[PDB]
Amino acid sequence: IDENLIKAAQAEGRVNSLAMPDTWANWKDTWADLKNLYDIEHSDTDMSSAQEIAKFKTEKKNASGDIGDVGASFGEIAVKQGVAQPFKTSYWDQIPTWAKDKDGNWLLAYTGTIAFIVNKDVVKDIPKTWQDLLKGNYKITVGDVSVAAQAVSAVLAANYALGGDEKDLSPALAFFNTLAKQGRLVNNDVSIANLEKGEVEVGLVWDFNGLGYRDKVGKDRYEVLIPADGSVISGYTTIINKYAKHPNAAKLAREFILSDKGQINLAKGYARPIRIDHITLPDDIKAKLLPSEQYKNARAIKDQKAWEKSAKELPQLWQEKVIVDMK
Ligand SMILES: NCCOP(=O)(O)OC[C@H](O)CO
Repeated sequence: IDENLIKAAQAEGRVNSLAMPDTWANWKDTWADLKNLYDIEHSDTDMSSAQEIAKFKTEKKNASGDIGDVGASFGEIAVKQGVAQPFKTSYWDQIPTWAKDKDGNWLLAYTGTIAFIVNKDVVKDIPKTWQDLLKGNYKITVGDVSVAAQAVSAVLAANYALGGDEKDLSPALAFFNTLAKQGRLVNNDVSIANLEKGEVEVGLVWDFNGLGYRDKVGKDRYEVLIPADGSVISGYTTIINKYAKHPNAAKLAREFILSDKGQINLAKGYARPIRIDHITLPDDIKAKLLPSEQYKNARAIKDQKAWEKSAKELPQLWQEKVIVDMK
C-alpha cells in the first residue's frame, strides 16, 4: 500500500461511507482495521443502491459521503450519473474481467447468492423452492425493489426459477403480482430488528446476510437456504464519490477491501471474496456455510448489459404491476 496514499488519507483523517453498515458482510472488521492499522476514523449512513448514487449527485462537493457500495447492476448507473472516480487498486489484474469496468470506476469485491430466510416458529412447511412460495399463507418480505440491489436481484432469482433470464423479467413480475393479490407481499427489506421481533416470515436475502443475521438473532429461530429451483449469483462494487471530501481515504479503503485482509474479512462475513483464488481462508468458515447441494440451480448473469437495462426498468414495473395490485 503506497506510503503517500496512507499519508494523504491520514491528512484527511477519515472516510465517510454510505450503505456499508457493520452488520453487512462484516464491514465491521474492515472499519476497525482502518482505524487500528492506519488511524483512519469512519462513520456510515445506511441506505440502498439507488439512493447512494442520488446522494452523491445531490450533494456534490459538500459531500456527506466518500465511498458507497452498490449492486452490480448499478456500477454503470453511477458512471452515467457522473458520480464515480476511478481507482483500480494494486489488485486489478486478479479481478475477473466480468467483475469490473475498463477504467476502474467499479469492481466487485465479493459475491453472494439469493436465499430464503425462514421463521421456524411461524412457517411449519419450510419452502424449498420459489414454487413452494405460491402455496403458503405466510408473508414474503421481498426487499424494496424501487432502490435495493438485493431486492432487484431477488426478482431475477425468481425469474431464473420460472425459466426466464435477465433479458425479460415479465415471468417474475407475474409471480409477484400473484402474491400481491393474495395479500402476502411485504415491500421492505429484511433487517436484524424485524427478525428479532419475529416479524419476518419468509424473507429474500443474500446468503451472506441470511447467515450473518441468523447469528445475531438465533440459529434455531431462522433457517437459511437456497431455493432449489433457481437463484442468482451477483455481487457488489464500491463507488468512490467523484465529489468525495476525503478521496484519498476512500481510495485507501477500497485498496484495503481488495487486499488479502479485506477479502478475509468479507469471507468471515459469509460472502465469497472476489479474490478467493489468491488468498488463504481460515478453515473454520466452510462448516458455517450452507450445503453445496443447495446451489444446484444458482447461476451468474450472462449478459451484463441486458441485466443493467432490465434492472433499471424494474422499479417502474414493480410499482405498476405489483404495488398497485396489493390486496
Ligand atoms: N449494502 C449496500 C446496499 O445494498 P442494497 O442491496 O442496494 O440495499 C439493501 C438495503 O439497504 C437493505 O439492507
